[PDB]
Amino acid sequence: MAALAAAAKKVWSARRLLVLLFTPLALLPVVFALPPKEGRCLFVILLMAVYWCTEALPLSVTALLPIVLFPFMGILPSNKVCPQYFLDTNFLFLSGLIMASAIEEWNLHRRIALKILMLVGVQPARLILGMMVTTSFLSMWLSNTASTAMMLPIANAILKSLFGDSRKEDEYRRNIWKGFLISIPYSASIGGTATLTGTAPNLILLGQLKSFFPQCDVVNFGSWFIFAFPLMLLFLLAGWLWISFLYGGLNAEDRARAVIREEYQNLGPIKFAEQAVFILFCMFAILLFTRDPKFIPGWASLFNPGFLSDAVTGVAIVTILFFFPSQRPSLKWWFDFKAPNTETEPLLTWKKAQETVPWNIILLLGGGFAMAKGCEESGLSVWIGGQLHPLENVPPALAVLLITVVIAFFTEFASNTATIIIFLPVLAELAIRLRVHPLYLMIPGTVGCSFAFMLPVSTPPNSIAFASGHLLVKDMVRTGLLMNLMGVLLLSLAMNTWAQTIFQLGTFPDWAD
Amino acid sequence: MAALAAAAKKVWSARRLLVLLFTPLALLPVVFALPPKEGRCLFVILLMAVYWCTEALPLSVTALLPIVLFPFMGILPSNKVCPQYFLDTNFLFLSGLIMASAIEEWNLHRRIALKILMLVGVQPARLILGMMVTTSFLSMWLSNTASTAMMLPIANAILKSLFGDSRKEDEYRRNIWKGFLISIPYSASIGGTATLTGTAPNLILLGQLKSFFPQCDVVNFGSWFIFAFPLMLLFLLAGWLWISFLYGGLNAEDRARAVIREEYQNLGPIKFAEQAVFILFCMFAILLFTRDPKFIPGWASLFNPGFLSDAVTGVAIVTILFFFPSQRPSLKWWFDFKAPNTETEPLLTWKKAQETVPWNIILLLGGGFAMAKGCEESGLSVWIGGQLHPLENVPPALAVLLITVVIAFFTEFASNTATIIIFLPVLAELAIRLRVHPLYLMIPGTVGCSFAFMLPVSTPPNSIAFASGHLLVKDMVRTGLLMNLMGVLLLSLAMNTWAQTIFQLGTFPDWAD
Ligand SMILES: CC(C)CCC[C@@H](C)[C@H]1CC[C@H]2[C@@H]3CC=C4C[C@@H](O)CC[C@]4(C)[C@H]3CC[C@]12C
Ligand SMILES: CC(C)CCC[C@@H](C)[C@H]1CC[C@H]2[C@@H]3CC=C4C[C@@H](O)CC[C@]4(C)[C@H]3CC[C@]12C
Ligand SMILES: CC(C)CCC[C@@H](C)[C@H]1CC[C@H]2[C@@H]3CC=C4C[C@@H](O)CC[C@]4(C)[C@H]3CC[C@]12C
Ligand SMILES: CC(C)CCC[C@@H](C)[C@H]1CC[C@H]2[C@@H]3CC=C4C[C@@H](O)CC[C@]4(C)[C@H]3CC[C@]12C
Ligand SMILES: CC(C)CCC[C@@H](C)[C@H]1CC[C@H]2[C@@H]3CC=C4C[C@@H](O)CC[C@]4(C)[C@H]3CC[C@]12C
Ligand SMILES: CC(C)CCC[C@@H](C)[C@H]1CC[C@H]2[C@@H]3CC=C4C[C@@H](O)CC[C@]4(C)[C@H]3CC[C@]12C
Ligand SMILES: CC(C)CCC[C@@H](C)[C@H]1CC[C@H]2[C@@H]3CC=C4C[C@@H](O)CC[C@]4(C)[C@H]3CC[C@]12C
Ligand SMILES: CC(C)CCC[C@@H](C)[C@H]1CC[C@H]2[C@@H]3CC=C4C[C@@H](O)CC[C@]4(C)[C@H]3CC[C@]12C
Ligand SMILES: COc1ncc(C)cc1CC[C@@](O)(CC(=O)O)C(=O)O
Ligand SMILES: COc1ncc(C)cc1CC[C@@](O)(CC(=O)O)C(=O)O
Ligand SMILES: CCCCCCCCCCCCCC
Ligand SMILES: CCCCCCCCCCCCCC
Ligand SMILES: CCCCCCCCCCCCCC
Ligand SMILES: CCCCCCCCCCCCCC
Ligand SMILES: CCCCCCCCCCCCCC
Ligand SMILES: CCCCCCCCCCCCCC
Ligand code: NA
Ligand code: NA
Ligand code: NA
Ligand code: NA
Repeated sequence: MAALAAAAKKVWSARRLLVLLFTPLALLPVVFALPPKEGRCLFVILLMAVYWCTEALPLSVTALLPIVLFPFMGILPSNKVCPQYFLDTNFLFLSGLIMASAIEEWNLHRRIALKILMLVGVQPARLILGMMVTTSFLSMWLSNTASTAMMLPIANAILKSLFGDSRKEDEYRRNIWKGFLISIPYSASIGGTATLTGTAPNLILLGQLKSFFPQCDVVNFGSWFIFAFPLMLLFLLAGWLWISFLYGGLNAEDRARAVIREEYQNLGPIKFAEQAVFILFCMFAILLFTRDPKFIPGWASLFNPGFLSDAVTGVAIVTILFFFPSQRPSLKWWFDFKAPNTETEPLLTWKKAQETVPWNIILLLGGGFAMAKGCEESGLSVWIGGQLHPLENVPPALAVLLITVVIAFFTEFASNTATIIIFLPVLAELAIRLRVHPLYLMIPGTVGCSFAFMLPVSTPPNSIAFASGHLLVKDMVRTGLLMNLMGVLLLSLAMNTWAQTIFQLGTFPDWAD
Repeated sequence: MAALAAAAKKVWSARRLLVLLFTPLALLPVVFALPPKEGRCLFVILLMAVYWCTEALPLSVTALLPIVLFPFMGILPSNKVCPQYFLDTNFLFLSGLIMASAIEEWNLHRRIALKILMLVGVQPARLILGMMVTTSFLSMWLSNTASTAMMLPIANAILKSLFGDSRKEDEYRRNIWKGFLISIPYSASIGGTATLTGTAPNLILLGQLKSFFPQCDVVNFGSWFIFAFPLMLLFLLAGWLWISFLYGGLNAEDRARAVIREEYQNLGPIKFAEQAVFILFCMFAILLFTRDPKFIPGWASLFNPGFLSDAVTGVAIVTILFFFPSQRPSLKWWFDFKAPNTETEPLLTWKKAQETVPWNIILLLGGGFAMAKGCEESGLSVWIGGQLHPLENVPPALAVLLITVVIAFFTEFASNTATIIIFLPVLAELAIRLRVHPLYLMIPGTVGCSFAFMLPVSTPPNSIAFASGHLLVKDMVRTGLLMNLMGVLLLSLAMNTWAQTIFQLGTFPDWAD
């Protein structure tokens, strides 16, 4: 009886090599079943999907697979596959990462977090709401992983201060702990969807759009923000109500206020570098939003059409971080010849940025873009559209609901970026077959692939929360059920009510025909 | 009298900000002097050159300037500038960097170095030759900086063992120390030119060729190796003779042998991971060399023409490093159910590669490629060719000699990569004006921009050597004079004797007309 368990453990130990060696053999019939070019492209895409989902290779390493496979299989030459890895969307990602690094270097995110935590309050519903609001707003510009990892110790300190009888009080304290520790990663995931740079799948959408529909240009930072921010707020409010009902029961207050205030003063007085970084961040956000919001003439209209983009603005703004002084300039230093002439330290050195930028995510986005280009060039998109014949009669709203449900449940087991990379071409082809706007299907998939709430493996913030030890898998699963359902319903509402006006989804575009 | 010195020191303290703020003002007349598009492109190129030479910004940050300037000035839209930063040449660079990281992680470079040091000998001429040979051969695949930083402590240990009377012996020991410490960075710089991935300027040449002459494809890993390896050997021999004459006088031996042998056994027994990395490196080099050597039909002829490249081969080979086990596989482990089921550690994790890959150099190469594309698209190349009217009567060999001398002396003050990036378009236009093969001028510039021997600021290996404290600036300068002259002469010999056969430089190519 134990022999089966021993064999299962032995197989599980070598699962990565086994998957890596047996996936090409399993996917080999795809090459023969389909026409040669389309079959080879589908083989490459399925191999990448399996490797991404099983972690047989590092995600960035798997993202490098098109570079080898497309030229070897004749799908796409190297001089075409390689430049796809640094499309301008990926520079927008890099600029967002650099500014997140600059914000985290000067500890500005913690200052903002503690200030918001003071203003929200200490009462348990109000404190849960403040935690969620802070994490969601910080996740617009920082990674969900970083936001969760920074907010969790503050929650631990506040909870220790609050609880520093018998069955009833023990149950109440356990539930409060679980609610606090589950509200942070959920809010981080929700807030990552509000901005294009908030999470990688949002930029996967833009990069794959540049290949499937090159003439589509209505999605940018401003339009995505005006679409997703109200949806993010509604989803955050629904999640807060659900968590408070589930866990929060919808001198301790003095101790919590004291500990929050003590940490905030342990930050120290506001520095010139912090103010400069904050002003640069405000300029970053404002210029990204006001470049071309699609319903106010932006400042991009003053330049050559079709030349400027979000990447140019982001790179230009983050370039200032590498030469702006971190100390207060003073003209008195020029006159005072007796002052020391030490060289000024910039706001961000390139060494710190390089050691803090996640180049693996950049390579993953590039692999997604190159895979989309290979799918478009090989004619595999046409084959997928032909194979989606039976689904052409589904109503567009029902189709949105079904694809959102499928993607939101698929992302519970795999990476959000990998999920959206795999699912986006199918969504585009289905939208083409349904005679509806491609964005009407592509945006819900991009938003719903971030609906990872059930398992620690779903998203890294869930893993960080689970590492605390106060959360069980069953608690996270039972919260994530309703979280996914509410997210899907709110996404359908958003796509059918105000995304239509923002992205002009009412009419089938000419470039989609 | 001291007021002038104080003012000079004050200006020097803020030199970076001063240069950054006053360079656009100084270069402003260029925009008005030239036609608008060409003038703006020249302004951008000159600004980047000044920023690179003065270190007003980090080199990678300066390399991001085209992203902002070309779309804002109408030279090139963002969707065209950005993909230039990940041309396939840059993937070949990345694969070379990953394999250098894998080699250094498993300490294989030190093992090879100590083995070569045993075989060469201990006598001072032989020991200098062994040091130079080891550093030059390791610099084909590792960075010159890494090769110098790894070889310098071994030289220090050997020299301490050797010298562990009065004026004569003290002078002899000082000269021997200086010769040893100056032979390492010179050999690293010389050996970096033998392979395309050995140094960044070699790949700058390929990337800028892809923009100036898209139909040129005769330069690759194999052809560059068969051209530069004999030239590297001749230059290394000349440098060894020169250093031995200048410094080397062209029980201590027992102590040096003992210390070398002791370090080699301190490496430990040969590991399975080291053998796997070495075999993968041999496959890397062989497959890069044999893909298309231009005088044997390579294995690329078995596939679709115009699809495979050096990048595909490099990425495919370095992908194996991320899943190949670092421990010995054994089928006995499958049968032995009582053995532990710990997960195997691959040869290289992505974390180690990411923290060891110099992404700044990747961004610098990309900035060079994008600047070349902007120069080609804006028509600035045609304007430069028109301005090179007076030099059309210079004999081609004399032109090669002059450009090599100019570049080899310019690189003594600035970065090699920046020097070649700035000088390559001028070389291409001059070759077009002289009715000679573009490579006949472009290759000597690429080789000579690595001829940085006079100053610690010239190349980072020189800085590492100067940090030892046994080398004076005058010694390095007086060695670098003759080093530069011999390098220029040998480069002219190579370009006029056997580069003609390798690259078919005898006839003016059709794609250059
Ligand atoms: C790798 C895992 C997770 C997914 C499953 C992969 C393998 C088993 C799947 C993927 C696509 C499949 C093929 C899809 C279509 C056909 C055509 C028809 O003749 C039926 C069998 C055949 C040939 C299938 C055989 C099994 C197949 C090759
Ligand atoms: C630079 C930011 C951070 C602070 C300064 C104020 C902001 C709001 C200013 C600075 C430049 C301004 C833009 C300048 C030019 C135009 C073009 C015009 O046809 C419509 C308004 C528009 C698009 C302006 C909108 C407001 C704007 C973006
Ligand atoms: C715009 C032109 C005309 C003038 C530019 C002046 C710049 C270069 C000057 C003005 C004020 C200066 C700063 C004043 C004080 C200090 C502190 C000291 O540790 C040196 C660096 C630092 C931080 C100086 C850096 C250079 C500085 C920013
Ligand atoms: C989250 C809560 C508040 C609401 C979620 C319910 C979703 C499924 C509801 C809310 C609004 C609804 C839409 C409102 C109006 C229309 C237009 C009609 O011609 C077709 C159905 C369609 C497109 C509805 C589809 C279903 C829909 C999106
Ligand atoms: C930045 C430093 C290191 C390099 C020198 C930059 C400035 C001073 C140089 C670069 C190119 C130069 C211009 C090149 C050509 C002309 C045309 C003619 O009317 C003579 C002056 C004028 C207009 C020059 C003025 C000075 C100039 C603008
Ligand atoms: C793989 C390497 C490291 C070790 C194995 C031996 C090497 C030398 C072998 C493996 C594959 C071989 C190539 C396979 C096919 C061809 C095409 C033929 O028209 C000319 C020879 C050529 C180009 C071979 C050259 C030698 C070669 C490169
Ligand atoms: C090719 C197919 C048929 C079989 C593949 C078998 C592979 C997955 C097996 C064969 C031998 C195995 C290795 C044997 C011994 C050890 C040591 C132990 O700490 C587990 C990992 C490790 C390093 C194993 C990893 C998995 C392994 C490499
Ligand atoms: C380094 C030492 C050994 C030699 C260096 C001297 C250089 C300058 C010499 C050596 C070989 C020479 C070349 C040999 C042959 C020719 C062909 C002739 O039609 C024009 C001159 C030309 C192209 C010579 C130019 C100068 C040259 C390159
Ligand atoms: C450890 O960090 C990551 N590792 C791998 C990947 C693919 C992505 C991340 C960052 C997480 C996320 O992208 C959200 C998500 O994709 O799940 C974010 O915005 O923080
Ligand atoms: C500290 O390392 C570097 N920093 C900056 C730059 C631009 C390049 C390097 C690497 C050095 C070199 O590229 C030789 C050279 O370009 O001088 C090599 O091959 O080691
Ligand atoms: C000509 C045959 C085409 C179908 C088989 C292709 C197999 C490619 C395997 C690539 C594996 C990459 C990860 C190890
Ligand atoms: C019909 C032309 C292409 C034939 C070969 C297709 C499969 C190539 C597989 C290469 C795998 C390389 C792994 C490193
Ligand atoms: C009283 C307000 C003091 C503000 C000090 C910090 C100012 C930072 C300015 C940064 C500007 C960046 C764009 C040029
Ligand atoms: C329309 C005017 C064109 C000429 C002037 C352009 C100035 C651009 C300055 C860019 C500076 C970038 C580094 C701070
Ligand atoms: C003729 C059309 C372009 C006019 C403006 C050219 C100069 C633009 C300079 C932008 C500098 C941005 C620095 C961040
Ligand atoms: C006696 C020789 C033992 C050799 C052990 C190491 C073998 C490494 C093989 C690596 C192969 C990589 C390509 C599949
Ligand atoms: Na985020
Ligand atoms: Na997920
Ligand atoms: Na090197
Ligand atoms: Na140099």
